[PDB]
Amino acid sequence: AVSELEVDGVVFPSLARPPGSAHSHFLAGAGVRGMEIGGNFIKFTAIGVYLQADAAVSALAKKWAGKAADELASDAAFFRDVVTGEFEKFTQVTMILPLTGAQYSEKVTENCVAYWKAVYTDAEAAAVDKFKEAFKTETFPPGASILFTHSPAGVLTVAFSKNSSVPESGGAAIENRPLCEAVLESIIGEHGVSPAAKLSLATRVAELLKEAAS
Amino acid sequence: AVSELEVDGVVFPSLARPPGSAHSHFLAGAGVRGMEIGGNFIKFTAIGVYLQADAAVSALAKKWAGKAADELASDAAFFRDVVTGEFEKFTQVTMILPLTGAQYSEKVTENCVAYWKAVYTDAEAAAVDKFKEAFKTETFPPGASILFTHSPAGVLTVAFSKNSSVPESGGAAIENRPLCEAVLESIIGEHGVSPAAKLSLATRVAELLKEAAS
Repeated sequence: AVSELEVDGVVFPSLARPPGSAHSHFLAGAGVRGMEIGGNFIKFTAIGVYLQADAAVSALAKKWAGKAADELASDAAFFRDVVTGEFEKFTQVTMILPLTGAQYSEKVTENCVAYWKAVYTDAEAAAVDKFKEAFKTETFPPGASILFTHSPAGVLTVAFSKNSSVPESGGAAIENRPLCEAVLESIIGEHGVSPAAKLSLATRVAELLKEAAS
Repeated sequence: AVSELEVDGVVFPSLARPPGSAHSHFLAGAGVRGMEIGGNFIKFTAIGVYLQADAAVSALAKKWAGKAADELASDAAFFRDVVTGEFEKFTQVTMILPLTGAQYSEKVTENCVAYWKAVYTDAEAAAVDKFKEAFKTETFPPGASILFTHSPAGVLTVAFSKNSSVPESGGAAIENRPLCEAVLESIIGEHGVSPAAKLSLATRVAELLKEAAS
């Protein structure tokens, strides 16, 4: 089934074919990402979350079938299950405000870094280095998108999309399951950077799970 | 290394990550689809042809290395080798003059099955109707793009892009070598709709094989 959603101006297609992926993805959820400055919620980006067209839902249904929107929303194990699921995920980050690749890299990376510090090998450091070198000569105006593909393997594909042409390569694919998962968890995790996305996601997947029961 | 190509407004990235593909592709060449009408020369389409980054150069290099761009542009066998090669290709079709899903579908359908008419196994008829239906309810204003991915064995992945978002799916992949190859040969083949794209292609690929050949 599944519908297309519009966050701010950004329009997210219902069914998609991501770069670096052989399968179609359905729009699982979408929502604004912003900051709290001076007691005001400034919107920075619009995030869309896509899941593998049939792998996901079948996979989720085993622990989450029957459960409702609020129930799924109130459970961290759910969002960790979609983050870690044995299927392809995809994330679209479209800009409302302008960001630079350096700053973006800087604190999607530094928090993964910090956490891994607390418990972080050389594979992690290398993956991070490839990530930010992928990002530091780039610019993102309003409308510019970042396309993240999270393959079931831990391979992270990075594409960029100003305008309507083919997504442009962000470099070589980065094969590091911790970073690949972490990029997505920064969004949907427990201290997920976009609560709106999580709510939408939970609601829609709930609907899809009930619909299976013919 | 390659360069970005601008074609009446449409920007083609030098290094792309197409949907349906694990690999990066390099912009092999790009040019308009044009046609003489009355007073002037009307631009219909802007087409970009991409080849699998690592593999294309290697596969083409032993029949066509050393050979000059002159020689390539002149010989149809070369373009047959690009169409037929054991590497994956990608092509982007960008409007900049409004067309329908229908209009384009049947743009390509007959000519293939005209060829197939004379020299037509069901698999082609079925594939043709899956293609046709994959397009039927879509509409392409100026700026919109069709994104075709051709795997080595001839499975065709279709996507659409009217913005900076992740490409929207055109449905299930179409597995048929004749049609998959036909879609690209319609562009760079003997009766190839865009001569300019071939010229560009020969020019760039020649320098690439020289570069890579020692």
